[PDB]
This record gives sequence, C-alpha cells and structure tokens, in this order.
Amino acid sequence: GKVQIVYKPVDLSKVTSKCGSLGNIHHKPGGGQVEVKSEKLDFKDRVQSKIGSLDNITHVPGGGNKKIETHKLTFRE
Amino acid sequence: GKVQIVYKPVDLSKVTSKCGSLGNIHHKPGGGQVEVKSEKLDFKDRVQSKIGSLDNITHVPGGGNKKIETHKLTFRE
Amino acid sequence: GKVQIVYKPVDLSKVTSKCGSLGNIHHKPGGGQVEVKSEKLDFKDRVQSKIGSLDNITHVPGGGNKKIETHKLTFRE
Repeated sequence: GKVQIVYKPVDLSKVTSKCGSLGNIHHKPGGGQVEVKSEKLDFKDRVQSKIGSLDNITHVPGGGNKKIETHKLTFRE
Repeated sequence: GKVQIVYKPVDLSKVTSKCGSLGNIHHKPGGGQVEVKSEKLDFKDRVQSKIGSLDNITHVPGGGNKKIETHKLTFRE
Repeated sequence: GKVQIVYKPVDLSKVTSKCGSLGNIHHKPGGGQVEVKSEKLDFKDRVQSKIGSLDNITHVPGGGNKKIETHKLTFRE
C-alpha cells in the first residue's frame, strides 16, 4: 500500500530594521599591553590556538539583521 | 505499493534594513603593545595557530544583513 | 513497485539593504608594536600559522549582505 510523506513548510517571515541615522561613534580605548611568556609550545592532532592577541574592533553594521533556519527530512541518522 | 517522498518547502523570507545615514565613526585606539616569548614551537598534524597579533578593524557595512539556511533530505548518515 | 523521491524546495527570499549615505569614517589607531621572540620553530603535517602580525583594516562595503544556502539529497554518508 501507499506511503506518502510530504515535507512542505511555508516561510513568509521577515527580519527587518529601520534606523533614522547611526550617530557619532568613538572607539578610543587606551593602548593595551599583552605579554605572553612560555618555554615550549607542542601541538598535535587538530589543535587550534591564538596566543598574545590585542584586537580593537568597531563593527556598526546599519542593518546587522540575521536569519538562520535548518530544514531536515531524515530516515536514519 | 508506492513510496512517495516529497520535499517541497516554500521560502518567501526577507532579511532587510533601511538606514537613513551611517554616521561619523572614529576608530582611534591608543597604540597597543604585544610581546610573546618562547624557546620552542613544535606543531604536527593539522595544527592552526596565530601568535603575536595586533588587529585594528573598522567594519561598517551599511547592510551587513545575513540569511543562513540549510535543506537536508537524507536516508542514512 | 514505484519509489518516487522528489526534492523541489522553492526559494523566493530576499536579503537587502537601503542606506542613504555612508558617512565619514576615521580609522586612525595609534602606531602598534608587536615583538615575537623564539629560539626554534618546527612545523610538520598540514600545519598553518601566522606569527607577528599588525593588521589595520577598514572594510565599509555599502552592502555587505550575504546569503548562505546548502541543499542535500543523499543516500549514505
């Protein structure tokens, strides 16, 4: 006999923003100091690392809106 | 008998922004200092690394909007 | 008997921005200082690394919008 499986979700969603103006932004942090002392670094299978990092970031996207959706039909997993 | 499997999701999403003007942005951090010391670095299988990094970033996209969507029909994994 | 597997997702999405004007942006960080000292480096199988980097980046795309989509119909993995 018939097996009928229908996966048909409808998506009419909206993610939105309306901004009149995005101002005066001043990213002026005082000068940072980073000091890392080590004797030996020994890395093997799939290790990932950041050592002694000083990052200054000003992002300010004006939208910066995001949508994430995952649709899945699965029989064994 | 029939096996009928139909994967037909319908997507009419919007991800949007309206920004009237994108400002006056001043990324002026004080000068950072990074010091890193080692005797030995020893890296093997599939290591990835960053050592002693000083990064200044001003992004400011005007949109910067994003959609991430995944669609899986799968029988075994 | 009939096995009928149909994969027909419909995408009518939009990822959009409207920005009236993209300002005056001043990326003027103070002069950075990076100092990395090591005696010996030893890298093997599939290693990737960055040592002693000073990066100043001003991006300002005016759109910078992105859509990532992935579609799978799959039977073993």
